[PDB]
Amino acid sequence: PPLNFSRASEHRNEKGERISMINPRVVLDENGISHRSRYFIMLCDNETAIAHAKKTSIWAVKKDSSKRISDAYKKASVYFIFVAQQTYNALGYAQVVSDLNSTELPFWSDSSHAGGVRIKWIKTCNLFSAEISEIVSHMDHGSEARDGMEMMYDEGSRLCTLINYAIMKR
Repeated sequence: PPLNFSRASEHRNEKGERISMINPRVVLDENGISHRSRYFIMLCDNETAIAHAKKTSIWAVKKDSSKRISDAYKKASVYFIFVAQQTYNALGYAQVVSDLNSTELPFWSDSSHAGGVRIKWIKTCNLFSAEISEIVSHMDHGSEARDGMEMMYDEGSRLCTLINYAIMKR
């Protein structure tokens, strides 16, 4: 059954703090973000990039989102969720396990990237899920996700769950 995101900001605890629709024990800020686990989308339009990232566990972070990702990495556990740009196929998800390093940039990066990070793959795949595609398509206030943007806690948690389920559905 798909997760319904309607009325998300009305999920509140006794103190008036926003809480997750998936696990009410998780307290969120008014952007729907958790202080403890944070999620960013990577929209991949380059088959070479994802192939090398799945081989070497190195990713290139874009300049337009590097500052927010680096700040989050110092304060929280940070996860990247990888989605193919042209199909919204899920490609996997990983935890970021090093901060941005301009000297670790992979060969497939370009001048739009600020530095490379090491990641630890949790799941890898290449599968289409309708609900995944819907979450990505509405991630930016009903318009499509921007590459590198931070998503809400419930979007990140649900996407990981959907990837796990899609992999077992094989």
